[PDB]
Amino acid sequence: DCGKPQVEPKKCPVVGGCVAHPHSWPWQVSLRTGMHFCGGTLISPEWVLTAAHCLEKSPRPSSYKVILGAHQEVNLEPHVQEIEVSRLFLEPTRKDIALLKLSSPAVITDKVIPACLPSPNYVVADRTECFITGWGETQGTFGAGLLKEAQLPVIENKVCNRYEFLNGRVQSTELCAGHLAGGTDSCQGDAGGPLVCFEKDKYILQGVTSWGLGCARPNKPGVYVRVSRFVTWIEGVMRNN
Ligand SMILES: NCc1ccc(CNC(=O)[C@@H]2Cc3ccc(cc3)NC(=O)CCN3CCN(CCC(=O)Nc4ccc(cc4)C[C@@H](NS(=O)(=O)c4ccccc4)C(=O)N2)CC3)cc1
Repeated sequence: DCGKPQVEPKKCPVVGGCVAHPHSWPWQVSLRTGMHFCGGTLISPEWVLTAAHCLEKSPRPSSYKVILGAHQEVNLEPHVQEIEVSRLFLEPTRKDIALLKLSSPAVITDKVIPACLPSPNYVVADRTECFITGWGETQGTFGAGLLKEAQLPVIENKVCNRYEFLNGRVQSTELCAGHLAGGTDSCQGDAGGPLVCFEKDKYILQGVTSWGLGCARPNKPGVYVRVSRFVTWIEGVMRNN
């Protein structure tokens, strides 16, 4: 199954946001060199989707290991799965997304479950509230060392591209999300991680955390790779590899 967590997530009462209910984001992975540096999303037992820039340092699959089922970043709880990577696939048109093929398939449990993929070309609607998760910088917000989440509204690209916001920087193959007043956002260390949206009864991976003009700054929503524009490619890679 995909996108349905066995442990249900909770909304809040990553900069700002809140600590996630443990194991409520079971597709969240930690990409490591043993130091956490990026996030990723399990999309199938043997496939993880992340950001290409997370792999800029090394083109060798051996440089990387994936931690699945975690909540704590450092003291990795017992049942965590640590799997090596056998192959790296950078998106072929230099977009900031990549696939990692795991050496062995992750075992699906109550704490390790893949997120679902969207249909091709779907466009998350303006104002849709989605969630981002990760173990990255908190910029003086609490939660360091534990998996955090933030619920953010999508900002349609036409708006996001205005001078007041990102000023033409955003591609159709990207989406924007964030609270314009600032204070809550994904940040460095969350890159490559998921932006998921609840659709009917489960969570669909709609974005991959990519970049931003800072973190949690006013009028500067985060930019995510729009997964729906890469589903066909992803499917092809999975099928042929
Ligand atoms: N939710 C906020 C959030 C969440 C997670 C993260 C973590 N991710 C990064 O850290 C991110 C790494 C990176 C990603 C994509 C890249 C290059 C580099 N892609 C191309 O290389 C591909 C080639 N081009 C690049 C340029 N494109 C045009 C549009 C454009 O200009 N895009 C920008 C602008 C600025 C940057 C990157 C990209 C550099 C910093 N921004 S920052 O302000 O300095 C900063 C300071 C402190 C904290 C955060 C950010 C930035 O985000 N790097 C066209 C294609 C960051 C932020």
